[PDB]
Amino acid sequence: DCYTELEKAVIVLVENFYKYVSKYSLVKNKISKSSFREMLQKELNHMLSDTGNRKAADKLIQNLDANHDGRISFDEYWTLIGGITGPIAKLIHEQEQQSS
Amino acid sequence: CYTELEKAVIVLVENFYKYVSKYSLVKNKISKSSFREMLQKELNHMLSDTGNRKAADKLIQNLDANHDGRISFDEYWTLIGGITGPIAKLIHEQEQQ
Repeated sequence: DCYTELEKAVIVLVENFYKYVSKYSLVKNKISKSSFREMLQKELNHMLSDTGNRKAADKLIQNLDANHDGRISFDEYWTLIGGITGPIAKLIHEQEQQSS
Repeated sequence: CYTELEKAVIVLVENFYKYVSKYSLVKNKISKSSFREMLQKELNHMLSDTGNRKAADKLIQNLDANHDGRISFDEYWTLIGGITGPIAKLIHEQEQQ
């Protein structure tokens, strides 16, 4: 009984990123491309059923900024979760209205 | 049901539309004052510190000049992440202890 529901959800977003960093990674604030694709596939595969959906995801992965190291920071993973989740948000909230 | 990561994306979406006022003629949008009411009511354990708050305050001052003065879903997602990015590690090591 303290934390708020939004605050619980930021926490899940934040625990969910760090679950994808491999144990004994010398970069332990960053996840790999292939570990990301693996999260999308496993953690979002309801929200990513459509095939327009699924596809527009991987271009964001593939469109990404080339870097010194090629891994994904937390700020980027957040920005990517948000390109997925943003064109659908109005549909996500519509669907919530449907039932309770 | 949905994975715990899905049900938290959903909770970021119901939370932003909870702060669209009832009968507003714009939605896809909250005003900046309702976003601060959100920060003060929904995020008050994570924004306890005056230091965070003045960082979050200034994110809201650097949003782009609006044809509306209001916040899209896109802007709000990028402000919740501007609040969450710098303390992310801290959230992670907290849940660990």
